[PDB]
Amino acid sequence: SIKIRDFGLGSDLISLTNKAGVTISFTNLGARIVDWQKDGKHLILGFDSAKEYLEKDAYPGATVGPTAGRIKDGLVKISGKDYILNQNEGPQTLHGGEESIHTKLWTYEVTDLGAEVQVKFSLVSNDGTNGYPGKIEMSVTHSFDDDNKWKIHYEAISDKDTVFNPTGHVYFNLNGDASESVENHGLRLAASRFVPLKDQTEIVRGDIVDIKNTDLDFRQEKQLSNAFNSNMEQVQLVKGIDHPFLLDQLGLDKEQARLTLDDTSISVFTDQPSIVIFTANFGDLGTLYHEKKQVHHGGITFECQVSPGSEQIPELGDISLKAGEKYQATTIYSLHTKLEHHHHHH
Amino acid sequence: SIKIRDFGLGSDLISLTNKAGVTISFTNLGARIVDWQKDGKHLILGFDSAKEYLEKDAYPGATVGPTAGRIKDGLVKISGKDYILNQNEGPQTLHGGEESIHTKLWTYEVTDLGAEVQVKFSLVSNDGTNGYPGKIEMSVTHSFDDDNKWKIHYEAISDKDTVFNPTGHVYFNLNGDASESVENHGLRLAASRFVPLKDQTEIVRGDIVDIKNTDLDFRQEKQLSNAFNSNMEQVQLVKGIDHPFLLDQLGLDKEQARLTLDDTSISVFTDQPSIVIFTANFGDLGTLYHEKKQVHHGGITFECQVSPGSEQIPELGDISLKAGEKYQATTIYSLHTKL
Ligand SMILES: C[C@H]1O[C@@H](O)[C@H](O)[C@@H](O)[C@@H]1O
Ligand SMILES: C[C@H]1O[C@@H](O)[C@H](O)[C@@H](O)[C@@H]1O
Ligand code: NA
Repeated sequence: SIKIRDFGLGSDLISLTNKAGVTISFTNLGARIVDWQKDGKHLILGFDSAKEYLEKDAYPGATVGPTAGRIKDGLVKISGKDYILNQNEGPQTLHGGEESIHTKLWTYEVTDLGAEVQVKFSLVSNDGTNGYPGKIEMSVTHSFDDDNKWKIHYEAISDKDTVFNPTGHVYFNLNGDASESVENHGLRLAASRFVPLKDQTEIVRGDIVDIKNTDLDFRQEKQLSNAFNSNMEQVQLVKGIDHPFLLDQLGLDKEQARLTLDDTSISVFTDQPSIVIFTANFGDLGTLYHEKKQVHHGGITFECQVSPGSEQIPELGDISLKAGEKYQATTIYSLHTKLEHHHHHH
Repeated sequence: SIKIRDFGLGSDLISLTNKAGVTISFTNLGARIVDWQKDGKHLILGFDSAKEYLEKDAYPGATVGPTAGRIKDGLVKISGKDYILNQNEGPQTLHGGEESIHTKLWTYEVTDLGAEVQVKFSLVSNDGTNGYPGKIEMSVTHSFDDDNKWKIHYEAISDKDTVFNPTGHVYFNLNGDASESVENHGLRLAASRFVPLKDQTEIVRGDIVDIKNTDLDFRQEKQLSNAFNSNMEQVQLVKGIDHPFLLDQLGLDKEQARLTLDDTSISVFTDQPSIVIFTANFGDLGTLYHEKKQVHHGGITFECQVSPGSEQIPELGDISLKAGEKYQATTIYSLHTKL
C-alpha cells in the first residue's frame, strides 16, 4: 500500500507498506528516508515533520551531494582545471556545500510494480551551483519490496565535465530509541583498511592504514563497544568512528556489512568501493528524536560511496564525471530476522 | 476558505476563496499563480497540473528571475567585473537562464489573517547558480483578500553583490478562454515612453522613445485592437506588443494600468518603474489551455519590474543588489466588477 500526505513546508511524506507489514517512508525534501519500522519499532533515526529537519539537523536520511564528504580547501581539479567549490566548513567543502541538495524539494513520481514500489525523485543542479559545473540532471530512486529490501539507485548526466559522488545519510539505531547507544549492536564489515584523518578539521591524513587485528577490525563480528572503548589515536580524535573503510572485495553481490541487534539485522550491499561510517559522536548535544534526547553514539551510518580524500590519495579512486556520461550507483539495505544468534548484554 | 491539494510531481495547489466567492490558486512549483476565477470564469491563463507547465510552457503565472527579461550576451557587470550568466536563448540570458527559479519547487507556509490570507514561498539560490553570485535567500508572498486584491511581495538578501529584478508572469484573458483574442479588451496605461527592441533577437535597441499620440499611447483607455492593427515598425517587429513601458509617476498608490472587458476590470499597482507587456504573440503555436487551443494574442502580461536593457541604457535604472542589502518589491492586481 502507498499513502501520501503533506509533511510540512510543502514537502510530502510517502509511506509504503509491503506484504510483510514492514513500513518505510520518504520525503521529497532532500530525497530522504524518514522512517523504517518493523512491528512498531523504528530501525532508523528520523523526525516527525519537515521543519524538524530544517531546524534540528538536515542530514539524517538524506541524499547528500553532489559530492559526499569533505574536500580539502574546496579544491577540485576538473579536466586539468582547478575549481573551488562552496566552502561551508572552514575552508572545506562538506557534503556539497551550503544549502545543498539535501535541503531542496525534489520533484517525484511513484511507480507501483506490485511486489516492488519505486519512488523516483528528481532534481537539477544548475551549472555553477555551489561552484559545480553543470547543469546536472539527477535522480534518486528509493524502492522497497516484498523481500524487505530498500534500494537506492542514483543516476546523473552533466552538460559539462564535473565531479559526482553522492551518498545516503541514513542513521540506524536498532534500539528504536535515540537515547540508547548503538554500542550494543554487533557489527561485521568486510574491510581490511581505513583512511585516517589528519586532525580535528577532518580532512584525510594522506595515507591508508591496515586495521586488521585492531579495535577497528570488524571482519569478524564484534560489538560496537569495542571500537567506542578504544584509545587508538583515530578513535580518540573523533570520539567514535568517522571514517571511510575500504572494502576488500567489490560487487553488489557481496554482503559488505551487517548490523545486528538481537533478532534483527540490516545487511548492506553496494557497488561502491567504500563505506564511510559515522557513529553520531555528538557528545551531549542531545538533539531530540521523537522526544528522546539523542545520546553520544546514538546512531550509525553506512555511507556507501567513493571514499572522500581522492583529491589527496588518488589510489581511492576518481570521482570525475564526463559530459554526457551517465552516472549510476546502487546501494541496498536489507532487513532480516533471525539471521544469526546475537544475545548479549551491555 | 483554504484548500490544499496535490498538483502533480510532488507540487501542491493552494486555493483561496475569499468572502466574495472569488477563488485564486497557486502552486509551489515556481511560486506561481495557477487560476483566478469569478462566477466560474477564469480571468487568467493556467493549466490543470504541474506536468503541463513543465511540458507546455513553464512561464505562465510564474515568479521569474533572478533577473526578469533578456540580458544581452548574458553579460552583467558586478562591482566593475564582468560576469556571464547562463545563456538560454541564443547568447542571451532570458528569465534567469535555463532551469531557473520558475521550474523549482519552493517551500511555503500559509498564514490565515481572516480577511487576508498569505502564502509565503521560499527559495535559496546558491552562490554561482546559472552564473549568479549569492547565495540569495528569496521569498515571494502571494496574498488574497476580501477586497479582491491579489498582492505580490518580494523579499531578498544576498551574501554577495549580485543582480536581482524578478517579476510575476501571469497572463490575463478576461474572455476566460485562450482561443479568444484579447483584442477586444480595453487598456489604459500611465506611460508616455517605451523601450524599442533592436530586432527579432528582442534585445533593446539602445534608445528611449516617446509614444504620446501613437498607436501605443494608452494614457487614455483604448482597445487593444488598435495596437494590434498598427503599422508602427515596433508593432510589426514582434506582431503585437513585447516591450517595456516606462511609468510616468511612481508609487504604489497610483493605478498604473487598467485592463477592462465589459463589467470586469483589473487594476495594476506597483512600486516598480516599468511594466513589460507581452501579448502572447505565438502565432499558430496553439498551446492548449483547458483543452482550448491558444490563439495569437490570446493573453497579455503586466510584468512589473525595472525595465530590461539597463545593461545598455543606464537611465533605465540599476538592478544591483549589494551584499546584505534587503531587496523589496510590491505588485498588486485588483479585481473590480461593475454594478
Ligand atoms: C560522515 C559524517 O562526518 C561528520 O563529521 C559530519 O558531522 C557528519 O554530518 C557527516 O555526515
Ligand atoms: C517578454 C517576453 O518576450 C517573449 O519573446 C517571450 O517569449 C516571453 O515568454 C517573455 O516573457
Ligand atoms: Na506535495
